[PDB]
Amino acid sequence: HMVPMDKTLKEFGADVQWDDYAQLFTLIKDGAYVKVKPGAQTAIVNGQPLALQVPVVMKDNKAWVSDTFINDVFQSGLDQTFQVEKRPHPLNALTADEIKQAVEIVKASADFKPNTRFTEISLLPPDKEAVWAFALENKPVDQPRKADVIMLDGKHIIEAVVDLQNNKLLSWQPIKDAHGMVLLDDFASVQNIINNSEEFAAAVKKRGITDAKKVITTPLTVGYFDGKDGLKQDARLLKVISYLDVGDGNYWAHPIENLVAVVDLEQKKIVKIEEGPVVPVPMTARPFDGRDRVAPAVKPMQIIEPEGKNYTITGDMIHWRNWDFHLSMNSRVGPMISTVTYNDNGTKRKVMYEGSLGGMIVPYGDPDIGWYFKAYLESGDYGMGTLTSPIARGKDAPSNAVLLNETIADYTGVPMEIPRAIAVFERYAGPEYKHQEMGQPNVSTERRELVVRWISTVGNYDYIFDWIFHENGTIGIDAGATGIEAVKGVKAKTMHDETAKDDTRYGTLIDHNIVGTTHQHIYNFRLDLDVDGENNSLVAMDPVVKPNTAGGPRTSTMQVNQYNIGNEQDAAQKFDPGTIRLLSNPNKENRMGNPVSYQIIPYAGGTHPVAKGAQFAPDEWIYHRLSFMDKQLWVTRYHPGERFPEGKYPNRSTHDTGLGQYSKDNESLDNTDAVVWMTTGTTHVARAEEWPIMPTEWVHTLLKPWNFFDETPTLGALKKD
Amino acid sequence: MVPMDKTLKEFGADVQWDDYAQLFTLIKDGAYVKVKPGAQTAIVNGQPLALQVPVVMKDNKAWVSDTFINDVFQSGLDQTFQVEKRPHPLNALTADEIKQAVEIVKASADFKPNTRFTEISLLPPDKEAVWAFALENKPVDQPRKADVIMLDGKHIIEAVVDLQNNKLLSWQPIKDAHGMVLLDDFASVQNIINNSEEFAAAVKKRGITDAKKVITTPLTVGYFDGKDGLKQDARLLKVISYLDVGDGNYWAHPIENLVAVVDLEQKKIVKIEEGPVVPVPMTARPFDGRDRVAPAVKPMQIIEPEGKNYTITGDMIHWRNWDFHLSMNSRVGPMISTVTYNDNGTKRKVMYEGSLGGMIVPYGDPDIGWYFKAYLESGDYGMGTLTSPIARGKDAPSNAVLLNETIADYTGVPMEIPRAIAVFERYAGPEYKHQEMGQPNVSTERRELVVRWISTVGNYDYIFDWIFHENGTIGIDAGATGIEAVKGVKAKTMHDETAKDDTRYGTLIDHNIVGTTHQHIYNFRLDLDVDGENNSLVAMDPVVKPNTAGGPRTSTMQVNQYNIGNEQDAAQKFDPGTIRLLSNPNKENRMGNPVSYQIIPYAGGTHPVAKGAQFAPDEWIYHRLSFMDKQLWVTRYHPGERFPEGKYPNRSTHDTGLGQYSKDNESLDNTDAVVWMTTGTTHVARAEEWPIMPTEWVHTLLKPWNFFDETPTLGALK
Ligand SMILES: [Ca+2]
Ligand SMILES: [Ca+2]
Ligand SMILES: [Ca+2]
Ligand SMILES: [Ca+2]
Ligand SMILES: [Cu+2]
Ligand SMILES: [Cu+2]
Repeated sequence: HMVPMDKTLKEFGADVQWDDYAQLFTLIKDGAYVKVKPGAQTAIVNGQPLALQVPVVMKDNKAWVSDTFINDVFQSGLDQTFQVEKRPHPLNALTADEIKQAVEIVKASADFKPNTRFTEISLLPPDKEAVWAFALENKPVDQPRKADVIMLDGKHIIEAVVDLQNNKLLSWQPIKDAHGMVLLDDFASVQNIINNSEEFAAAVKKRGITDAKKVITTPLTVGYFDGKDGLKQDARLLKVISYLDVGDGNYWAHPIENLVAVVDLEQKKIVKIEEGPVVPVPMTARPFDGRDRVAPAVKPMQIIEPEGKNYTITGDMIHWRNWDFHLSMNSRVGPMISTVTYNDNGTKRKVMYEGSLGGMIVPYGDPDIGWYFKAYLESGDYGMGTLTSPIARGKDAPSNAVLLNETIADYTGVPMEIPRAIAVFERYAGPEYKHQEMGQPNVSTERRELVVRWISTVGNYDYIFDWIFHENGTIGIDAGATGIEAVKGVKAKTMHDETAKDDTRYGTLIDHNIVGTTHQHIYNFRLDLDVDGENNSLVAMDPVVKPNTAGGPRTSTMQVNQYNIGNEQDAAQKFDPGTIRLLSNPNKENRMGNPVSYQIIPYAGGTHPVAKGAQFAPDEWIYHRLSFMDKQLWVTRYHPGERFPEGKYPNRSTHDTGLGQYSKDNESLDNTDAVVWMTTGTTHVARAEEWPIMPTEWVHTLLKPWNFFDETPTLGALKKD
Repeated sequence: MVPMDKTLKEFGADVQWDDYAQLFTLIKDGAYVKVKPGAQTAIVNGQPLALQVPVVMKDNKAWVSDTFINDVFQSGLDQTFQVEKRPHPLNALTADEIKQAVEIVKASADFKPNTRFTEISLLPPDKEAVWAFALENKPVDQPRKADVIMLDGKHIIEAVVDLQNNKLLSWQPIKDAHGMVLLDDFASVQNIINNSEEFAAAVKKRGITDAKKVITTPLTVGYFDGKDGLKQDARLLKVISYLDVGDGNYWAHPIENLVAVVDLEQKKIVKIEEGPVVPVPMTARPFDGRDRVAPAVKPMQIIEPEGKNYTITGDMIHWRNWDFHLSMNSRVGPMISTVTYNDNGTKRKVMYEGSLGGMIVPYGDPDIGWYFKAYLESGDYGMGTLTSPIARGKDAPSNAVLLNETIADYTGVPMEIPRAIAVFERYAGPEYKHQEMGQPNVSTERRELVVRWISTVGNYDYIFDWIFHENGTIGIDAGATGIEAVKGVKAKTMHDETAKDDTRYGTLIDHNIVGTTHQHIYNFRLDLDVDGENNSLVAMDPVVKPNTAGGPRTSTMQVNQYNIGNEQDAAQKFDPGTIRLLSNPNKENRMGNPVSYQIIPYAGGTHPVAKGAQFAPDEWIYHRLSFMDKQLWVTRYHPGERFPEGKYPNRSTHDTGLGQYSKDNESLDNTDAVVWMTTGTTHVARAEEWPIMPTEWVHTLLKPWNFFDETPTLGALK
């Protein structure tokens, strides 16, 4: 018995193309590029013949395949994109089994309690030195695989460490005063609490809402204001902003302004309701899904790699032209790029031990009741890894991409497989270099970049991160921002209405009765670069115009002030794109005697206005609790437990436990293991072109080899000597 | 019959044979053809075509009729190019018009025997008539005219000819102007050096044993108010030399501290400057792969099997909601004109004309062979003339369409540049996306149309991309690659004695070779007409203000908005944290906001950014080119103000570019404005850029700002 080709292949996730003239089917799926003619006894997979006992059968124009076609073809082995790992990499994320194992260990402990939730279950970082000897020398890690289990017992956080090898509990430590991040059940809880509240229902009714069941709530962190917001620091609270569901698939376009409920999650009740002036709910339908639009006509455009990919994925290790790296997922920060090396003519040179998103913040600038406290710690308070958005094949990533699946732990301790969690794709990026000497044959080569892309959606905002490995040693890190804007309901319909001026003091009027409140997206990346080795120093090279003292007609010259940045405190700074900042290896030089280095560029450009620091007066608390928002470059001594720019438990934090703390002691950065942190962001002043849905806006950052090599890096293998 | 491979390859089409399907896939620019041996039909961009003569398979080689190419590629099924029955008024001079304009000036009694042509281009009808032709099909009713700038010896003459009526309209000698460098000046300089005993002598002293291996490079010398000892009236060129060692890269063998000054009318060296003798770096440093072997790679193709989404009618390009005209100029290259955005059936004005305005590459070493180095690339060398033909699949992606363009050479003879510009659509990530939790995802792909042009000037190769986004945004990026201009030095490593002094003005990129620090400063002249001719420049500076509304916050995020009323105020530094708009005060979108375009001179770059001119305000190059120290400029529209550096920048003594255009500080309120964006790089070299430099890019953007009433790509409402 057989099945219908088209339906089965689409279900499977493969692209199916029929060519009536050639009587040929082209099937595409990740690294597999297949050709199959109806009735043929053979098929082609990445340029290679594959025998078929059961040929594709074309009936009354319907094609049918055998029930094993999918596996016989796609898992044949002719697609060599994915290979089996022999010796398990020490940085491999916890498997579904280990996740279950770690949860059983803790649930067997005498102190564990039944409603306990899990904010994070991740592999406990094996020691850096052993992981590199494994990557570079293949030495086995002789330490037991362990896992960090962060639990939320009601509102109390407990940190445990389980030994997975020996299956035992190593520690159980309650962490006083820390608040846990927001977990998925919190969302349903806030909704129900709102729905059962008689007073809220009454507040909504006096705002024109008739059917209280149509109210959509959203749970937001409240921050910390030393009590001026009149909130008890010890309670587990969330503020609640609501919208009216009108059926256009976008409740975000119908804000109920000036109504804020404060919910205490352990008490399961609304403990406070702030109300302001009544503003009619914008009711116009504003769908962004295309339901009310005409589908244009566009001709097909496909990027194809008919013989397979240039990279190979073994376990979680990716090898691609001279680069080698390990890629894993973390429920809080998303992807982690590790043990990154560059093969230089046979020798693998270290470039970066571990790289990932650090954290990010989205601070709003309106003082009203529904906005003064909005300053979202996306990853820290919401868990971006858990909120990963599955890639939509050919739209969110190019058609020649390979989509990876990743597994992490959900809040109850159960393994969760996120489909299409990360896209990996090679891409043409113009000429690598070119020289057309006049009268001579031209010289040009193409530039290839290997992109690792991951998307996370937090409520209304969708963030995209691309880790870009250029064949020449360069590494780019870009962040894209799209989604739906958080808007303010207002009475003005046009800038000509009486309240226009005041309605738009904190934002642009992007639709009738709707204002896109100004805010910023500030991202921070934690990059543990190891420039050709562990011991590095921070070097400054500032281009300057100095008076000429060499004679001849010129009055000035272009020279450079070169100096080392010796400690953490002076390494914490603003970045002038006119200058050069390097992470050099004072122990190793290139062929010309210069220290092998990487130039750090926290600001390479963007399509939205740039944030030059957080837009807050120095006396605001969000400005105090968090220091990472004001400097674009930070450099700290390596430490296994310093990974978040906003600190480990930022929800209602009262003091900086992040980059402000990691550099507070101002340690020496001279010839030592350094860790680089880049902060870049946008200042978002809205426009009508961004509603109902926002076009993707991007920010770029770069890491370039500076005298790390001796010559143009992609010139090619030397034919002589 | 004729061999298929041979004929197709001669034609420039790519041929792929698939043995499994017994199918040939042939591709050329917008044609994507499929044909099986023996089939009575073929497919061209998804449509069936009857063949007179089937493809025949001989001794495993395919043969086709001798009319195959014509029948298949020119059958009409490839709709990329359409006939232009009514020529746009900005269409460049054709080869017949160039020849004709040349005859008209040659027929005048003032034409002198060996006159050369620095530029012969179209003298366009007025702006208004051109927009009425584009928007209402109204015929311009003026004769086709051309500007013919002549160089008689060293004297510049500007004439104007009427092509229809075949008559000379004007002949005006231009006093004090120095002409641009012409091709023949290249061979005169080498020849003059070759015959100079004094020069051969200096070269001998420097180690060179065979003076026939010396490669000259002619450079403009600027102006130093006489401090360089050069006569202002003489047509001069300075000459830097290199030794050819057979590695195909003379640039890697500088003959440091040797400069000859050649007087092109006298045809002789009029001064020789000599400094410390530095042995010429000799090690072979080829960049063409003669000494290399590339690693094998799996193939990648970008195909559009049903053809392109864009159409090219004459020079008019149509794509999506965009419409624009593309023409070529010998001096600045490509010109994008009559750009409009079709908003739900109505064409709205965006830009009347946009192009590179001018660029400069000034150096920062004070020494004898470098102090005067400040090349006006397009102005002194002619970037359009120097266009570098696109290497298909490499300088541009495999799904591009390459265009040929024609201009006049220095002797007035038409010259056709093959693959002078590439046009190509590309995938650029998700246009927008929203994955609401628990609901079906929403994502659309972003498509951009790029217009790419490459110009090579001596050792440096410049790439320009004019990028039209489907959503109305327009990007302009500039890439720099090529070979660096290096200084010979004695140090081999930073451990040698002179290393410190040898690197004061540049990095030691190779043994005995320093990449002298310099800047790359580009300027784009963009006559934007935001929804109409009359616009105003409005600033919007995001600022932190005290909260006066109550609640716990001490501050708020607000905007300081105010008009920039005059040219002087419009000439300014650009803070990427602020917003600058070119608004149409007479038109507004649905919410009542003035329709505008946000101008961003600085959207990023891969090399350090030029904060301004790395020159003290009293340097001559600083005074001659005010455009280099301000990233944004806005002037009132004037047909003869087109170059940021001025019309005749060779040995200029004062600013005749943007400095002169804004001089009068006129009003920019509600009038025809022209925006100029200056963007650049400060280039401190590295070993990774030798012997050949990895392309570095700079990015600029023009974004619709309340020009529309909602997301421009949602589509028309059902
Ligand atoms: Ca520290
Ligand atoms: Ca490090
Ligand atoms: Ca204008
Ligand atoms: Ca003016
Ligand atoms: Cu935003
Ligand atoms: Cu340069």
